[PDB]
Amino acid sequence: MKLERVTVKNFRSHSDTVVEFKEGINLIIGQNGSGKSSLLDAILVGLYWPLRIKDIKKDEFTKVGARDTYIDLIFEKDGTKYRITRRFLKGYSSGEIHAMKRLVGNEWKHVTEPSSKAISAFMEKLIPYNIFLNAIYIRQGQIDAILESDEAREKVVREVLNKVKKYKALAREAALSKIGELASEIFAEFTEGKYSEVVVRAEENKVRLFVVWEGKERPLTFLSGGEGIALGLAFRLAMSLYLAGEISLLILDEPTPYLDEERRRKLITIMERYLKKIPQVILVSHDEELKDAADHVIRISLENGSSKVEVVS
Repeated sequence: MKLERVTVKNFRSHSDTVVEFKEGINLIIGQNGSGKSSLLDAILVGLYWPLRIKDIKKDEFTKVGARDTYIDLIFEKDGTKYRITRRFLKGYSSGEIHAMKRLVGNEWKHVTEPSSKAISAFMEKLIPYNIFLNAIYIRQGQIDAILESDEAREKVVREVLNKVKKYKALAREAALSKIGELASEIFAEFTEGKYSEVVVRAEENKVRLFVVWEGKERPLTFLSGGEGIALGLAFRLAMSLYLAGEISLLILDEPTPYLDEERRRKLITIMERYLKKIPQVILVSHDEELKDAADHVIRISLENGSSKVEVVS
C-alpha cells in the first residue's frame, strides 16, 4: 500500500489541495489549523466512505452546500495502481458520484461498478477498514496513551484490537502475549539491544507493561523520555504487526504533540535508522526539527483562507 496523490476540493480549509506522496518518509509539516489534519481525514474518508471516520458527519460531505466536494486518491497495492474518486455535487447539480479504477497502460478502467456499495465491498477485499484504521493509521494520542498508565494502555489496546467466554479470554491472553514478543523484538531493535524483552500482563481492565533490565521487571518509570517514546512506538507498531502481519504503510498523525530535545532526538534516530525500512511512511507534525530525518517534506499552511501546499523536498 503506497499513496501517490490526494486531491481534495471544498472540504474544510481545502479549496483545491493536491499532495503528492513518494517513497520513504513523507513529512507533512504545518501549524495547527493549517489543514494538515483534515488532509488525513480526507484520505481516510476517500478510502472508506461511507464508513465512520472519527466523528466526521456524512452531512459535512453531502450537505455543507455550494461548490462540489471532491476527493481523488491514487495509490498502489500489489503491483496495481488504483484510483478512487468521490464527488459530492452541489451548487445547482446534486447527488453523489463514486468510482474506483485501476490503471491499464494509460487508461483508467473501472475495477467495479461505480457505486459506493461496490467500491466498499472491493476495498474490504483489498485492504479492510479495520486494518487501515488500526494498523496503518496511528491516531494522535495513542503513543502517549500507551505510556500514560496501565488503564489507558488497556483502553488503547481495546480500541486498536477491536465455552465462548473461555474462547474470548484465551484470545485476549494470546493477543497480549504475541504483542509482547513483537514489541520485544522492535524495542530491542530501537534501543540497540539495551533492553531485549518487553513484558505485557493483562490484569483486570489493565495492561501491565514492564521493561526488562537485568532480568528484572522494571516499571516504565525507570525509563528516560527517549526510551519512553521508543517503547510506546514499539508497542504501538507491535500492535499494527499483530493486526496486519506486516507494515508496508505507516501513517503517524502527530506522534509527538509535545516533544523535548531528548524525545525529538530519539524519534529522529528512530526515523533515520529504523522507520526508513518501511516502504512508505507519512508523518504529520508541527515540528520543523523533524525535517532532517525525512526523505520528502511538504509544508501545509493557511494562505488567503485556504490550505496551501509547498513542496520543500
